Amino acid sequence: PYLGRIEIMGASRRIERIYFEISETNRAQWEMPQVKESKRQFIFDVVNEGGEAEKMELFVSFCEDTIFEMQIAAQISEPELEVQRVKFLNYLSRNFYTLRFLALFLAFAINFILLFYKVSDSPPNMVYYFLEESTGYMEPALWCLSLLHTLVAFLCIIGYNCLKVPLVIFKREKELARKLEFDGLYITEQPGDDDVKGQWDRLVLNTPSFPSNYWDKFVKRKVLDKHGDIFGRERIAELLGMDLASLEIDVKYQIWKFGVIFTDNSFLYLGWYMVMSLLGHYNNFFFAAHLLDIAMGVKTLRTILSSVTHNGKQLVMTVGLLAVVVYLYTVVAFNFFRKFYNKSEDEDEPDMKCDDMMTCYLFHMYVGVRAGGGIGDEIEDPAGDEYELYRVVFDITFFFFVIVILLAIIQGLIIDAFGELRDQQEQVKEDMETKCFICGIGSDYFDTTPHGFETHTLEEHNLANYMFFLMYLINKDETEHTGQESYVWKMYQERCWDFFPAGDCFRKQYEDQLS
Amino acid sequence: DVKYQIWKFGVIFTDNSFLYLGWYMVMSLLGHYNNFFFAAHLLDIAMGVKTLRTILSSVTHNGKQLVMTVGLLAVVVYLYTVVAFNFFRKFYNKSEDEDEPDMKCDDMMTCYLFHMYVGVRAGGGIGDEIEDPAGDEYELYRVVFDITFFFFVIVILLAIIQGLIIDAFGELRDQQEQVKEDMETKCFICGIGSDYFDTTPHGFETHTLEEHNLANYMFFLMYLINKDETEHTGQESYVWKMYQERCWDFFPAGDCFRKQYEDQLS
Ligand SMILES: Nc1ncnc2c1ncn2[C@@H]1O[C@H](CO)[C@@H](O)[C@H]1O
Ligand SMILES: Nc1ncnc2c1ncn2[C@@H]1O[C@H](CO)[C@@H](O)[C@H]1O
Ligand SMILES: [Zn+2]
Ligand SMILES: [Zn+2]
Repeated sequence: PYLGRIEIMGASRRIERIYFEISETNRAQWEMPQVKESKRQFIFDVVNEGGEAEKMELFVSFCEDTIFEMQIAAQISEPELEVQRVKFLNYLSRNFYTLRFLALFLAFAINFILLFYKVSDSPPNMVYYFLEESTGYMEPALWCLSLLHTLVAFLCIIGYNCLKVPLVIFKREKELARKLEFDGLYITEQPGDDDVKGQWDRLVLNTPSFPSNYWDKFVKRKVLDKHGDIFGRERIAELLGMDLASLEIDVKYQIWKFGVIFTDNSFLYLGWYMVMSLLGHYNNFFFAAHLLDIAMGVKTLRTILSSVTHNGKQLVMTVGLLAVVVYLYTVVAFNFFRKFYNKSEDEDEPDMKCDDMMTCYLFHMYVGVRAGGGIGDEIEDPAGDEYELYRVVFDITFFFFVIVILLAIIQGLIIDAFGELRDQQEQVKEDMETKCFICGIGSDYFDTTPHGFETHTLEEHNLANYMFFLMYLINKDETEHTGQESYVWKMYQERCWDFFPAGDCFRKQYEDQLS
Repeated sequence: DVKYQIWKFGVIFTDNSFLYLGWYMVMSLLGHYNNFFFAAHLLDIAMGVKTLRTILSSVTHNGKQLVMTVGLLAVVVYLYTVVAFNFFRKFYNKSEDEDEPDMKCDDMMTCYLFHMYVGVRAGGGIGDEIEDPAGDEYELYRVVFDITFFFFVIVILLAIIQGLIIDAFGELRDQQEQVKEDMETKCFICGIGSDYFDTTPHGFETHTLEEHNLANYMFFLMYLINKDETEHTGQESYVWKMYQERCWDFFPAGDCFRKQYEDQLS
């Protein structure tokens, strides 16, 4: 329950089993459903597209992100005016997803009332919009619901800022520190105005409080020691905003943080939500744009629309192909069959739909695509005409290429997206259940012993146990570290992932003595 | 035992098949009141014919996604209704009589019902059913409205349903083939693959029919249940005990008689 267990490739060039103590709070925060969902998403992504060379780097990054998430959750967990502010922000953070679902319900309730609007020239000749319902309570209900929806949108923004922004800032700072130390981006290379992220990150380097969310507070000293001899100690000190003379015994940071926040896509979406809610008080019918939130709210809707978005580039490109083909048909029509495009019953006033090239193209794109049999359903009958056979071929080819083939292509793209997503899911699951995540040894070897693979994955090579050991190392003092702990802590500090057992394990090393 | 009878009857009335048969009888009784109530017994073909049950399994495999995308269609049509009721109300006059106009979008709920009714069922969308926008100030806006309605609702939102049905067909086929492949490539009891047993000709067939037959295991289980505990022999009493404490460690897993005595047998 609390006894941890991992295996590492120790300094003795042999697999060594390490025992550590896990805490109940960390176990609960790891068993939390949101952390479980994040774990599932990470596993799916890495198994699907993450390569084997960078797999464990991605795993360690995910472990660090999870550790920071559980730290934030522990901070916000609830056991003068500053106490009120801290308590209120913690309440919004713990109930952020409840408020987001609450806002969705208020969007449906408002839009249901909006179905009772009526328009009339006379007041209840600029027209008048009013609610037509006999009960007499739905207008005050709509007013109260609109005010409540705006309030809930504001609370959702505040809760997001309190809850999810710290993780984004932490990830940005971690990536920047890694680039400074192990890459020398600004020290040696520097971006070329193509990396707007790097250009914006230039600001925070000189700030005294560059590492705030990231744990490593010694990053500036480490990069200074690593790059001083090569790039000038004085130059490095100037770039990093620190003075050497102080060691003989933040508006800029706020600007950079707010730039990252306003670049964040989820924050931009919530800001758009709030803006549209505010426009709702100007025109209640602007609350209909909050029904689009169902796609981002419902996981079922998100998965269903993933079929459309999987091949969206091909869908728009084949729409362009359809436009080109219809333009070619328009060229042929405007050059040869102009007489058949008279859409006027009145004989005195003809309405020629193909006497202008753009008019004919618009007519085609409008009616021919939406017609069941093509443009021949909408244009004049060619019976008993000189160009009867040519026009028949024209209509038949239009129907076959545009109505049949060019829409079967779209439907097949959607169906292929469905099938490909299903196959990706099944492939990820099969690989996960047939091969060990850490060492990569197949279940065939471990299955010689009954329940051998299950025991090995739950106990010997548990990725949860590896994350727990990582955070145990991070929490524990460097001086208090024991031998193996300091060894693996060092290889974590230089980002060397050779301590993870790959291709072998305790059983594969000591099978002769164990059995 | 009145309490036992009450509990038994509660379980019976909770049983789904018993509830279905009770509904069948109730509708048959209502048939004598109105013979046309006997039409509800034609729905029994789905539960009777295995072919029909398998065919309707394609619809029911993704039924949650089908109803959820129907709700998505409703939301999208509601958005189109909002846009129509706000901007293109003049095009929704469905009256040939000039003296009496029949405005289908002068009321919001009427316009939504009109959309849900005719626009979805129309071949080209709502533009097939509403007034022609030629020679109008909002001609291009209304053309974009109709084209987007046709593409999103008629094309994409029905291709989604058809693709869901087809994917259900394919997934059921793949599940069947996967189950069959696993069953014929691995032993049910011990889990050892057929590659080991196939060294001997017909080795896997002999092993599955004779050594590790699940039918034989069931027969032994019922033989133990029938036989007296006193009459049980040594191994029989041993396995009977581990059955009594629900311990399934007596089933051979990962090894068998051949894997144990291959050196002496061959
Ligand atoms: N190294 C691993 N650690 C944890 N689970 C693993 C590992 N390798 C495979 N799995 C699979 O992941 C699931 C539990 O996380 C199980 O299906 C298990 O077989
Ligand atoms: N342990 C088993 N007992 C019976 N049939 C098995 C077993 N393992 C696999 N099978 C397969 O089941 C079918 C017969 O029940 C055959 O295809 C056979 O190969
Ligand atoms: Zn392993
Ligand atoms: Zn067997």
